[PDB]
Amino acid sequence: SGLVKLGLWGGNEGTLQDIDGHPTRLTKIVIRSAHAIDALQFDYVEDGKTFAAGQWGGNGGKSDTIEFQPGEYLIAIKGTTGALGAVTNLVRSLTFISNMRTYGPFGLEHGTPFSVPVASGRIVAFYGRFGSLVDAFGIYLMPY
Amino acid sequence: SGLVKLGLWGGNEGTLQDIDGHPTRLTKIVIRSAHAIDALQFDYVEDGKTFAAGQWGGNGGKSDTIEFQPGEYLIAIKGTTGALGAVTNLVRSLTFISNMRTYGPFGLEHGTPFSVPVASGRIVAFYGRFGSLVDAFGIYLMPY
Amino acid sequence: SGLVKLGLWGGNEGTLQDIDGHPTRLTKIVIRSAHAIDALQFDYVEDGKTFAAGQWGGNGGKSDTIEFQPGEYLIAIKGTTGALGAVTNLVRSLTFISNMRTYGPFGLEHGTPFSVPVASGRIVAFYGRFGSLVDAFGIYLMPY
Amino acid sequence: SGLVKLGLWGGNEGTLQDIDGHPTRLTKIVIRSAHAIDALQFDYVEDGKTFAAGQWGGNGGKSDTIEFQPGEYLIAIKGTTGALGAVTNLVRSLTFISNMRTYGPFGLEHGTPFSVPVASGRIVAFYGRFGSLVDAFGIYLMPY
Ligand SMILES: OC[C@H]1O[C@H](O)[C@@H](O)[C@@H](O)[C@@H]1O
Ligand SMILES: OC[C@H]1O[C@H](O)[C@@H](O)[C@@H](O)[C@@H]1O
Ligand SMILES: OC[C@H]1O[C@H](O)[C@@H](O)[C@@H](O)[C@@H]1O
Ligand SMILES: OC[C@H]1O[C@H](O)[C@@H](O)[C@@H](O)[C@@H]1O
Ligand SMILES: OC[C@H]1O[C@H](O)[C@@H](O)[C@@H](O)[C@@H]1O
Ligand SMILES: OC[C@H]1O[C@H](O)[C@@H](O)[C@@H](O)[C@@H]1O
Ligand SMILES: OC[C@H]1O[C@H](O)[C@@H](O)[C@@H](O)[C@@H]1O
Ligand SMILES: OC[C@H]1O[C@H](O)[C@@H](O)[C@@H](O)[C@@H]1O
Repeated sequence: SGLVKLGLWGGNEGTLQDIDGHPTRLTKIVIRSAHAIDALQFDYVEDGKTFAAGQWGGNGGKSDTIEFQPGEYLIAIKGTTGALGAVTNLVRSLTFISNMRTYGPFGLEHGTPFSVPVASGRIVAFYGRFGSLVDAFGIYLMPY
Repeated sequence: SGLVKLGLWGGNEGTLQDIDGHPTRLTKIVIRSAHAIDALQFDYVEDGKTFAAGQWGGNGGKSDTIEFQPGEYLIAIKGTTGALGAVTNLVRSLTFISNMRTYGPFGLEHGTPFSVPVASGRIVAFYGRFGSLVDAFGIYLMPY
Repeated sequence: SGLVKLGLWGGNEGTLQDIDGHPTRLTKIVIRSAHAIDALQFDYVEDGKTFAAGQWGGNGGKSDTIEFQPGEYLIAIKGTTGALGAVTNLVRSLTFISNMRTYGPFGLEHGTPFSVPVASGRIVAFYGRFGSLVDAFGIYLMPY
Repeated sequence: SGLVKLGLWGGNEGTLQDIDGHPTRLTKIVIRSAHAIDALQFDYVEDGKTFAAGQWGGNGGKSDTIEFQPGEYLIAIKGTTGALGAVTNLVRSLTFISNMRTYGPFGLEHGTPFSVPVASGRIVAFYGRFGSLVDAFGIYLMPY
């Protein structure tokens, strides 16, 4: 693997979903959100071929697409976790900050904050726990 | 060099302090704290030799020592940042969770939280910004 | 920076040439050769952008181009070192073996052999020593 | 794992033997040898605890022990593979070069040479194929 794997942020419900590969570049994120984060889908590169992970989560909210340009990469992720309805603890919001611009916040910023500023490294993939929504979230990082 | 470097959590004052080496094992932390985190000092192993980083920060508060046992390693770090006195934003508290027990809280766990749960990897060193207190804090992780 | 760097195979003359980047994928090699290896040039990907390293070496011999397909990567490299003309020790031949086919031999496979079979990892870049020919050769590998 | 794994050098007989761990430091090698390399055993450090790998191979030849000092690490390995008796291809000799001294050659230098000079990295463990002798040999390297 040889990735640093951070997580999980969020609760214990839903079902664990994870990659089966060796990503070296994150190229695309499709995120569904509204009052919380509904679903995650992302594309990564491995040995020059592009693979799609997800979609993980439900079909609620509205969709937003992040297509990273060549030379663009994530330098930080922020979010919040907390209650919604009957769910004790899930991912309420996510913000993706690249070296060129900020994407988000997606969802609504309620609950306990978290933040992952990256001084040296590359974010290449994600994992989490998912049901009809994103119960929990985690990150794969590669040394730079 | 092949480490993922996360940070900084906290403010922009004090002075940057950082390691000059290639750590593969964190063996000891000495932390001074009271209402905030006053100072950090830690030992790491490189090529079988033990090196001391720090002390970074002042001589206020009280001292606590964490000596990791063989087979003991950090699985998560928590903290809070915020104002103290005349300082706009510094590290108010830190908690270190190993696979055997929890160390802390050091400081006071009020203010804005951050958290770094490690699903796969090893925390091997730290860096930050320091004056008479710990202005900012960061972490080095190795893939596992 | 988080790469394993193997080398050098060959002699001590010519001039050191090396990359200035963080490669994650080798996409192309252009090699000039005849009785020895005359020059090396290769393309790699970093943050989704393609960068060209080299050409290192002279304009003798004949050119061959290796363009790796998506999903194609090197699993082994072979070569030989030895004398040519007035040069005490240089790279006489190189063979590049991918998971799909074998490229070469380039040069002449006489002299002292070396071999780098990769059980787990990825070859992402090269370096060496160069004058009018390839005096010496080395390899960058990434954990897989 | 997050190690670069090189190999195998040697033949296809014997039985594959390999580590079940995440070594970060090689501390000791015990090698049995005579006309070829008979067996390998080595100690490594993981999360500050010492683990013994092997012994792999038979009980022939004579034993030699390499105990690395703090601050001592391997910078290169050399060897030869080839026939002995009824064995078509096995490991005939090995030499271990540290930043302080050279250990070996062990065995007898017959057959096809190989060499692994390390410009950047650390050798932390080995694997191979083994019967009554060392049929084949491989190396684990960590980025530095
Ligand atoms: O964000 C959670 C939830 O928010 C809103 O109620 C709707 O858009 C749903 O489709 C969505 O699942
Ligand atoms: O995603 C929110 C919610 O989705 C579904 O209802 C179930 O899988 C729950 O376990 C989960 O908490
Ligand atoms: O921790 C910051 C600061 O907190 C309080 O003001 C006192 O207890 C000091 O000893 C300490 O330096
Ligand atoms: O550490 C708290 C404080 O210490 C010193 O007074 C200076 O370095 C300041 O810049 C810093 O904010
Ligand atoms: O390859 C080294 C050298 O080999 C021969 O001398 C010739 O074919 C040259 O074209 C070439 O430069
Ligand atoms: O490359 C072969 C030869 O090329 C040039 O003449 C010089 O750089 C030499 O040092 C080198 O040995
Ligand atoms: O080295 C292979 C072989 O060499 C010699 O014949 C003896 O020392 C044996 O014990 C050993 O197995
Ligand atoms: O190690 C040399 C030899 O040992 C044993 O005889 C068997 O396991 C063989 O397969 C192997 O080739």
